[PDB]
Amino acid sequence: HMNINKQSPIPIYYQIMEQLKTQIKNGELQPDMPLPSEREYAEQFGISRMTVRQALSNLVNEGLLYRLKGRGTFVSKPKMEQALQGLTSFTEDMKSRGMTPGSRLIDYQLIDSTEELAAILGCGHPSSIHKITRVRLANDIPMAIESSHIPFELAGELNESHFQSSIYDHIERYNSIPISRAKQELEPSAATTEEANILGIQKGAPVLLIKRTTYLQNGTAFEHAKSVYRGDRYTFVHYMDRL
Amino acid sequence: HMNINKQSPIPIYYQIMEQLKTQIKNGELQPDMPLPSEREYAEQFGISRMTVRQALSNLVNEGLLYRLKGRGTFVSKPKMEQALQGLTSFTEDMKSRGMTPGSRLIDYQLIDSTEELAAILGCGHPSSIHKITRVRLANDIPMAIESSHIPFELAGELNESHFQSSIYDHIERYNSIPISRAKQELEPSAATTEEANILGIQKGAPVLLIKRTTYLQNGTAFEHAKSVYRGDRYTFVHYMDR
Ligand SMILES: N[C@@H]1[C@@H](O)[C@H](O)[C@@H](COP(=O)(O)O)O[C@@H]1O
Ligand SMILES: N[C@@H]1[C@@H](O)[C@H](O)[C@@H](COP(=O)(O)O)O[C@@H]1O
Repeated sequence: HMNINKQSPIPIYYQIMEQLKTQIKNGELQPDMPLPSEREYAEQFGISRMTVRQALSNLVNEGLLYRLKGRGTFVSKPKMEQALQGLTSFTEDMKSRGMTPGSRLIDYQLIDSTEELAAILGCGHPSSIHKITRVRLANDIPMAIESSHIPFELAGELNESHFQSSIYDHIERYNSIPISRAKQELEPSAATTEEANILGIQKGAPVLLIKRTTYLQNGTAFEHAKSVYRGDRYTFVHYMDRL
Repeated sequence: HMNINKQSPIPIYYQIMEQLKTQIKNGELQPDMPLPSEREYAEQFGISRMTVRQALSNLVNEGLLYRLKGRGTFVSKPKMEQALQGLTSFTEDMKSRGMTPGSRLIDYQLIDSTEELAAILGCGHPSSIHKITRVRLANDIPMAIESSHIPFELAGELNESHFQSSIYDHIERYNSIPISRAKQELEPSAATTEEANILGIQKGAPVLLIKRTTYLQNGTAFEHAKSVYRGDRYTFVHYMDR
């Protein structure tokens, strides 16, 4: 199934870890069928069982796999439940679940309003708009890519210390008005080459494409954001009623 | 670029229609850009413009393309906005959009409860559970595949006429109580070969996978459902507050 090249300078255990990772990334491994045994892998490739064991144990310690006594070794399927109706920040979302939020700046641009953005935000035109594009990390694992358009006057000058923490925190502080309401539009999608590369997932893997338009308590729109969320680590939850 | 085969029994305009359809299907030509002109198509394939015009006009009449004056012909992107917070039936969703809801039965089985299903539904074990798997149609265009699990006692015996109609309407009538509340779980997915073939979309095309547990006004769960919705024809909407 996988491919081991003994002539390569990459150690065999490392090859196994990487190829199993690539297999989980590619969907090639069912999540609750057991992995091939140490024996099966070792015989298949003509390598030591201890080499196989080294790889599998490392993967367990990285949480990508888990052992069930008497049943074998299984692919981990960690998925966070994300509530759709509570208006929150990524930073709030992560801290609530005891994980450390982070960000890496993909791109920052101050841009001229378009008439389309101006219609969405109800902001001036012509005006200047922050365009803040970040990958959002949970314990240094990329979870999403978000591109947030915010009218300049609702945020003022921004620097790397804003980008590396919570934009919503800054928005409330800077405007002295809390964040109160949003509208979101959800669409399933396949990760583009670039999205996959930044997210560490396979090209074309399932992502949820989300557009959010977010409002201050005085009813001013301060954000129009377009984001892609990793399908493989998220479950989006909401409720419904007749009203 | 398309592949026109003039030795084929299939008429050229029909090829153009089908290959354009396939191209839209496979997301191969941008929805914001205008198609190549009548002339460009004709000159590329060494065919008559009138053949091209026949194919494009047909596709306009089918609503797959549209003509913007002076700018060109464009790929239509019919989106239907689906509100996530309002508990409704497919039948209700369509009617309120002035469209005709239909269903095609994929499979019906009356099945034994499992400890897993009984936990979800709070139903009896062992008991019988309806398992109703249908294609849901909007004016004869497939929109979703749904597999609904419903405890026998909350629905009684069902036949093909129930399947072709609204299950939710039956449920409220049978139980003399309104359908009141639900929890849904959402995740994006790629359409399986089977899901794609039934939905008329490309293998691997984006779909929304949705699990619904649905409750009657008295707190009784009556449905556990697993569905896939075509990503291309839906926009799911909800609101948020603090
Ligand atoms: N999907 C939203 C984004 O639309 C928003 O821009 C972000 C701000 O998060 P933070 O305040 O941590 O910068 O929160 C969520 O993730
Ligand atoms: N997603 C829901 C399904 O979970 C539900 O089973 C169906 C019933 O629709 P109907 O009453 O038309 O049969 O409505 C929607 O489509």
